[PDB]
Amino acid sequence: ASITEIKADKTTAVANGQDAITYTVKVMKGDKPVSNQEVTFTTTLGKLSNSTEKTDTNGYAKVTLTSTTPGKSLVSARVSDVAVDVKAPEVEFFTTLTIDDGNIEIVGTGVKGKLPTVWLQYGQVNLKASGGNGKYTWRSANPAIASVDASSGQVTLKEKGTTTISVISSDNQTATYTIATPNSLIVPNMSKRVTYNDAVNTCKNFGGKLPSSQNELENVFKAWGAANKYEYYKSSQTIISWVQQTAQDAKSGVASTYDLVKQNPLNNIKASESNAYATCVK
Repeated sequence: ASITEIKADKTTAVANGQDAITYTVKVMKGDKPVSNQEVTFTTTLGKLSNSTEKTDTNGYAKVTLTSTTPGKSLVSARVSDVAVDVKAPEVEFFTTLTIDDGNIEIVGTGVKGKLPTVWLQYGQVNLKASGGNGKYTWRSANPAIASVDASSGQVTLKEKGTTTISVISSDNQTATYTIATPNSLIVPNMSKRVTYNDAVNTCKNFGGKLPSSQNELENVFKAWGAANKYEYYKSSQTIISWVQQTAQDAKSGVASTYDLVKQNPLNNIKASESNAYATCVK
């Protein structure tokens, strides 16, 4: 005789044409349920499992809704032989939450691509998510390896290892990106310039080695750009760093350097003086 209940098990769903919202109506005649009553449903958006359904011996009728496009959806039901629709609670479908992992942005240069496999320690990249209701919250499974700003999606690489960065949207979805273990980690020691020999020892104590050449650090700049574009090194106007001596450099007491801020590869720098910073490669 009349629909006295019209519920939806959830008010949000993914527009993948599979995530379904189930609507349940109850037909009653006073304190008595109406069994085998035909109910017809209609929607303003999406696909209904069936346009018509018959109630149970308990007066209940059920149907599901899915959608391939995002947007608000309004389902209505009516007692078959009567032309008076009853509106159900409004629901919303949202695009699949995704992390644009092929366009990870290098914060210092704006270059977009895959995550570099050579990491300037504390280098930063921006991860972009899309889909869901647009309200994102980020997290890292292991902040020791890499941390992420919960609101911006900006990641800071810290130590060699593999972890995952996840983003969740408030419509209740989750997307994740896995950070692969890097081949090398670059660690500039900015507290003081040191002699070449002191740089050698510092790298050894850090369990690493001096850059093998200007080429090794040039590739670092190639991937990250000027180091002082990153929060951690913003106070440095120069990160001139020692590179391993060639046989000839050793013989003459000099070494070459490469500057992670200014590039500027130099040679014939007196090694016994504190002419550069110790940058370790781990």
